[PDB]
Amino acid sequence: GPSFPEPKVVRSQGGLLSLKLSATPTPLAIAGQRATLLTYGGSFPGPTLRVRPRDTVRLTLENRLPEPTNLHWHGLPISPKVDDPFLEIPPGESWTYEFTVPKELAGTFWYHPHLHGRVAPQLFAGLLGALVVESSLDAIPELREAEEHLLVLKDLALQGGRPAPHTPMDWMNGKEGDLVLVNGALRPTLVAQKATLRLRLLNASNARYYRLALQDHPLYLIAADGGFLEEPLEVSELLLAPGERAEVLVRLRKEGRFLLQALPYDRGAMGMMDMGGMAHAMPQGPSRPETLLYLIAPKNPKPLPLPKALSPFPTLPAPVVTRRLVLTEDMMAARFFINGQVFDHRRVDLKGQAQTVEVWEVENQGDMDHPFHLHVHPFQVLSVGGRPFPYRAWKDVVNLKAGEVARLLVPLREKGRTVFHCHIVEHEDRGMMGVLEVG
Amino acid sequence: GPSFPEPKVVRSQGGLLSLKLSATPTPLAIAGQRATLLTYGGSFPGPTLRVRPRDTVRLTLENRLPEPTNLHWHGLPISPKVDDPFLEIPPGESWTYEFTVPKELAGTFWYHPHLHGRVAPQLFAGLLGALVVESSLDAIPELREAEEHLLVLKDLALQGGRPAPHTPMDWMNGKEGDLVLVNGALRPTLVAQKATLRLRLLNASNARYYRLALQDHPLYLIAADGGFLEEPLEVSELLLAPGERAEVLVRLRKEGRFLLQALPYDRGAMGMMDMGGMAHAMPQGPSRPETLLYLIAPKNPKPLPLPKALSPFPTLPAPVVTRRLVLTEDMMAARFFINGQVFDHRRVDLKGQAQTVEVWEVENQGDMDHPFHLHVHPFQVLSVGGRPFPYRAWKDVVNLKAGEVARLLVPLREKGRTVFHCHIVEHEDRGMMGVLEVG
Ligand SMILES: [Cu+2]
Ligand SMILES: [Cu+2]
Ligand SMILES: [Cu+2]
Ligand SMILES: [Cu+2]
Ligand SMILES: [Cu+2]
Ligand SMILES: [Cu+2]
Ligand code: NA
Ligand code: NA
Repeated sequence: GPSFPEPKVVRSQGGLLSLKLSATPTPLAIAGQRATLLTYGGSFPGPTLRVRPRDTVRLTLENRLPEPTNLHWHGLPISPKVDDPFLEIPPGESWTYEFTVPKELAGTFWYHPHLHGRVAPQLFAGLLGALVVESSLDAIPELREAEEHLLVLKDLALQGGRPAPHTPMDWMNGKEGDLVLVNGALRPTLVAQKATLRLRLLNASNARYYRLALQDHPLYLIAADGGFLEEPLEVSELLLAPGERAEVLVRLRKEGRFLLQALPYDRGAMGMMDMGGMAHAMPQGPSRPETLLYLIAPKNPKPLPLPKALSPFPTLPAPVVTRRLVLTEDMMAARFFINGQVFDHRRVDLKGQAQTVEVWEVENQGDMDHPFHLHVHPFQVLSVGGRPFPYRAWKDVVNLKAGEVARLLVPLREKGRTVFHCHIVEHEDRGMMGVLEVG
Repeated sequence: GPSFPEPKVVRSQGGLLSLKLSATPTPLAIAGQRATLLTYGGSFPGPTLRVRPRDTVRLTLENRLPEPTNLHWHGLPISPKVDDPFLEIPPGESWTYEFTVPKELAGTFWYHPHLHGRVAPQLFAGLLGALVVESSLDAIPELREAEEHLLVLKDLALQGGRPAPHTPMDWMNGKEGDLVLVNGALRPTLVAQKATLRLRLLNASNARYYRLALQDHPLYLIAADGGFLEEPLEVSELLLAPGERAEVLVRLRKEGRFLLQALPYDRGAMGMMDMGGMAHAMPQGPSRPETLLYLIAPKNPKPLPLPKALSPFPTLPAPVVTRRLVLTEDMMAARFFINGQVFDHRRVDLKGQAQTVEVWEVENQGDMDHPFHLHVHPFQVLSVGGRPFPYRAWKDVVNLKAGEVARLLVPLREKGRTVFHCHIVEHEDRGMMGVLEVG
């Protein structure tokens, strides 16, 4: 096929995307080896759903797993009665998700399981796929003429032809795998045909971070998790935490082969050592560098000019409340807390008013990085670690290094009960999740 | 008492040192705490025996321990029928060691248990003491006028008022303790009354190395394990491996306080870590620096001149055989080998001829330092690691770093069966010992 593997795309037809997926154990060829993964739609990653604003999505999920499951429409500002984090689909049963794509929306989103206590093994085993909301902005020449690709970054570890099981240390750190894949392929080659590439990036890993850098090139950030920036932002590298998305333009500068790498990054994962007294926890330190793909530039590349503007960011009403949410850890117990409590699905932690704006101050008092995710209500990151954010865009995951405070501007949209949690999904499964009720 | 603690001295009287020692569990005050140690003569260290050449030593060892024991007269070139490594003294029984001190002998020696499989816990618990052979060379003015002190370097760890037990890792590495003591005292102060000090140094530790350095001063080496050098040798530091002895002159250069330190040294001890895959062995790295004692110099110190000569080293006959003895390790089993075999007291490994000279090439093919010790027959170290030795003196322990070959000139003296072994005594207990028969 193409030298660059990408998930099959399913497009809405006449304003309707109607599709039956099955979550199923699936024999696959993966990275040169045969393995049985848990997949949506028979593939790893699952199919990319491509829709436009105001489309109707009608997705029937058939559960062919031996355990219950559900879907989280990660990043979509839809009703928590559709994107229902408490729903359980029993083995053999089906459930239809039906919603309308919001009118003021664009970007790369994704879908994956969200059944508390079972997310990490199900996501690690292969249950994920992308959703793209196309925009009228995609027609401006500087983007229309770019070569577009989706990059699903997800790692894996195999044992006996199946996803490796979680160890106790995996529940503490979040599980990372040795197979560092792009769209399920090991170090694919992207042979560019145009000098400007538009790359949609998705970190669908349980816990691995991707400190992205393209050899000899900057990246031009044009979209964050849930929407466009106001104008492109030049960066030398781009850290993508679990659950985050971005879209970048790449302007190929000369002929040649350029590595896209995940550079060394220390997220605070911990090991154990015994040096006499002991045993006690010790930092794992930075990740080893990984090559994600090989990028081959065309002959005599002449990249397009960058767009001068993208989409203006909405002016938000003045906020009506400030919240403080402190993250802490008990690493040796693999227990994780928000304001000193673990998740309880019966307990409402925050009560807010629809169509008001809130300021959320999320403080990481742990030693690990924690990527904080809020369902249903995209937010504007004002600052992290006391540094102002260099752009305005909708996000739904924000990474906090040890000790850092993020200040978020959170407009409350749809009414109902939803959740916020760490998107190191092992930590969510082990308690680092709370309940927000909007009325 | 004196600001500088030293073991009580027992001197020969009229050419006879006749003494009854008991090896006994003993309540002591040690480093500010009460503890029960295993001691000779009720003290830790045991009493220093001080003799002259041709003295008769008659030492009755009474075993009041709950397990068998014996004595090794470490470094003395006497008969292996007296210095008997295979003898067992049962609990409650006594044995008299009787020997004549050789005529051509001088230096610092020591005594400790040597019952195979039980040495490490008995030595660690406190069973050791020094023996000094006085020399007519001690009357030359440059030594007679020096202030003489014995420094027994031995570390300890206490648990519940008793020596800490050996762990599996202790059997692999050799046990080191957190209490780093001199003559059983924690960081004593030596208030010098003379500007020249003569320090007898003994490493009586199971496994700890002492990379000795005196702040702002060199050391003048005048004797190795088993005798004087030919002339003093200036050194900036002096590594003392387990079982080694040295004598140094210190020439105090000005008033003040000077630390005698055990500087960081990496002997190849190993720990265990678990960082995801794992678990696997990892180097412990260098030891942490320790202060051994505080040295206070007198006012306006005017040190004596160094002696120009000490004792000429004997011219040895040409050697008649070359031996090769390869040291290897199985760290995870805590098994240690010489030429691929573990100790067997029934098996003779080398057979040599009395009054001939042999060349022994001892090769460390392990990753840890191993201090190689030969009973009964002191040797001349020719080279280690391919570097010629910078002095001629009798030694009976030679340290080998990983990969190093030591070339030794070994005159065979007394007839009989004796042993050679690593003086990390845990390694001896775990097999790194062989049998030499001299006829
Ligand atoms: Cu998600
Ligand atoms: Cu969630
Ligand atoms: Cu977390
Ligand atoms: Cu010894
Ligand atoms: Cu021995
Ligand atoms: Cu050894
Ligand atoms: Na299927
Ligand atoms: Na006693």
